[PDB]
Amino acid sequence: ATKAVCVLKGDGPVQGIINFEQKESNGPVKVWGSIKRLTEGLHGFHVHEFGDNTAGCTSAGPHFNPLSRKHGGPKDEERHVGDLGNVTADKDGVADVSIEDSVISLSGDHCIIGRTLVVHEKADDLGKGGNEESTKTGNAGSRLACGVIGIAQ
Amino acid sequence: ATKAVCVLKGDGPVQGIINFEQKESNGPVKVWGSIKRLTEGLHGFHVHEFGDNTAGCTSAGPHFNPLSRKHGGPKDEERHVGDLGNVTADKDGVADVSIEDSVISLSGDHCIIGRTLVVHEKADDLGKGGNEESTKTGNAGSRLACGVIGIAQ
Ligand SMILES: [Cu+2]
Ligand SMILES: [Cu+2]
Ligand SMILES: [Zn+2]
Ligand SMILES: [Zn+2]
Repeated sequence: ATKAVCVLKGDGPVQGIINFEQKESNGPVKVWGSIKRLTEGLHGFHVHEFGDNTAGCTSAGPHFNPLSRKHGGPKDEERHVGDLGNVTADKDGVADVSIEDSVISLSGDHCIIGRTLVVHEKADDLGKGGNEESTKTGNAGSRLACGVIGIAQ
Repeated sequence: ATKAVCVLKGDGPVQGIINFEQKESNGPVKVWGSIKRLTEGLHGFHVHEFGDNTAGCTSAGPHFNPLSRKHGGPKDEERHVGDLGNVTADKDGVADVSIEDSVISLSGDHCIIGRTLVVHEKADDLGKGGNEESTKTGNAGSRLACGVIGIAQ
């Protein structure tokens, strides 16, 4: 079993802690935790390629996309490995994260350790937006908070 | 060449950016960077096991030691994988780091990606201090700043 943890922080008030657990196998990864001070509504949630936070969340690069596909939702056939969809913040700005994904991994190739998890400004349209940007970023907007995914015990 | 980067920050003014570069899977890793706001003198510099900073540098765990070896310096046969010795801060409190290590790696089992790089308050005795702590931590003291090592371009 492998565990990973990520502490999200940004230029503003958004902060949170997301845990990852991949039961003793190369099976699905369970992602869970919470993010606070988020505006009410949907927020794009993705794993970006670089675990470089030298210029904040901007240096994290594009979505992790080892297979060079187009952006999509988590349950779509075509998506970037790092496409985790949207998390939802309530009227209090708290987003409860509970995701189970079988595309990301905590080990080998589709490995997200040492990469950046980011929560966005707007909702991810899951590639259905009908414009150029939709198939790249899902039109999720700016990066509110991010963190480098590290190994945990 | 594989690259990684680490942004060091702590509950203090100590901060720095360290770059890692490894040409081949087997081969030395060059670590280059600089940290500032340090007190002039020697300061412990090690890779700790967990990339967990939920509780600051406190949650990074002990030195990365997959081989169950005792604490030492970079040139010692007997050393933890994460033992990078001392970093020297000058009168202005700036510590330039230019290390080449053959035990740490950005690939494989000794992989430091996703773990925490930490700069200590005191000098690291390189495990020659003659007491339990020396063979454990090198008596380097507090963790002033730290960061999770992530993938870079
Ligand atoms: Cu994103
Ligand atoms: Cu240490
Ligand atoms: Zn995407
Ligand atoms: Zn050590």
